[PDB]
Amino acid sequence: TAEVMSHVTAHFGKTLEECREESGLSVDILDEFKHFWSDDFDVVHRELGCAIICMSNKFSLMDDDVRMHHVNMDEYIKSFPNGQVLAEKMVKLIHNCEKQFDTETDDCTRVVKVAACFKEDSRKEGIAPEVAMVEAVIEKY
Ligand SMILES: [Mg+2]
Ligand SMILES: [Mg+2]
Ligand SMILES: [Mg+2]
Repeated sequence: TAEVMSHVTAHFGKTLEECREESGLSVDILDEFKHFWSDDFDVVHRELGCAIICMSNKFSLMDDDVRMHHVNMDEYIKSFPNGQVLAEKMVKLIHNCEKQFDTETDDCTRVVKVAACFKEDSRKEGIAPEVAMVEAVIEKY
């Protein structure tokens, strides 16, 4: 659901600043991770793919194939209030997106394409949070 997605995003997004330098992710491309969810933000830069790899590896959310670690993701989403309602759905969505971009050779590009797909499908499924909702939870934890 949208509130669980907001907590996941608020928390995961804390690692964006430490990942900017090594990814090339200028604040002019993405200032706050919460904006990932705005209708007015296109999820397309290779640099954001590179940032997402960086951020994910902080929390061991990707495996050695630079794909989602399913068990670690499920455990992560379960760590938030009401997380069990999103965990299986979110892993499914991410994995179903991964399979669409398995032929992309560039890991950074592959992950940003997976990310745009996940945002799309999340909007479609009605679990995509508003930027306001992510912001409302930024203080936690
Ligand atoms: Mg770099
Ligand atoms: Mg470029
Ligand atoms: Mg690792």
